[PDB]
Amino acid sequence: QQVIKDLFYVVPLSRNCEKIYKNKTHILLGISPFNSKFSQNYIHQLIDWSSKNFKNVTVLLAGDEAKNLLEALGTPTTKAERKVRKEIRRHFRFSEEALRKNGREIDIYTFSDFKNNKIYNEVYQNVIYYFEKDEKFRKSCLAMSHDALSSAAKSLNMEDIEITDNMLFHAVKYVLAELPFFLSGASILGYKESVLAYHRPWKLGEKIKNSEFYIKMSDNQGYIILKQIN
Ligand SMILES: CCCC[C@H](O)CO
Repeated sequence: QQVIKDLFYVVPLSRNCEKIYKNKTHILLGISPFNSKFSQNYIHQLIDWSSKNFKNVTVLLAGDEAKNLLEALGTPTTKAERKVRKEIRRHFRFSEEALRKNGREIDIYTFSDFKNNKIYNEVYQNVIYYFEKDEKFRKSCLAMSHDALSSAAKSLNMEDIEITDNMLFHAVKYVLAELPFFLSGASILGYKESVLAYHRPWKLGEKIKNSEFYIKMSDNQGYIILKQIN
């Protein structure tokens, strides 16, 4: 079906991201936890479209720091850990279904699956260094934390909770743990090049692409926004 091939219109972060996208080497599908967008049918659309368009497809699920999102919203730690595991198992099941249907390898990971990967750890250490040492970079990281907390609360019916600094700093551990895949996902995984794909703009990525930080995306790493249009 060519309806499936055209299921999404692609908006690249940069012209470099567009070239990586048009190379079609690899797409990494970012599945956010505690986000109403990622229903079973949406995850199916993502993988159906990706399987018809890219040579290699990988799905990225949230790792352990996803519990920090729930904690910052009040959830006690063991209930939060339990709900993360249920959320991740749900994402995995829906992702596995669609990949199996497309005759694709079940290439699904969490961002916590790479603690013995040198690329992940070195990029993570760079992210932490500049979070601590560059207030400009820290401010952008905390804004990403705000976005993740706002989206979680709305999807869990908690827009009545004010978002404080200590909430932001607790949740930003989620942001820092996922960012190495924004910056170097292809090199972490072992592909020549890759685009991380998501449905919302990445404003910190726009600043990185404007040369505003010592933090850089890898030359073989891009970011694309997927939109659906009639
Ligand atoms: C599991 C990490 C999700 C990545 C998405 O782009 C949202 O951060």
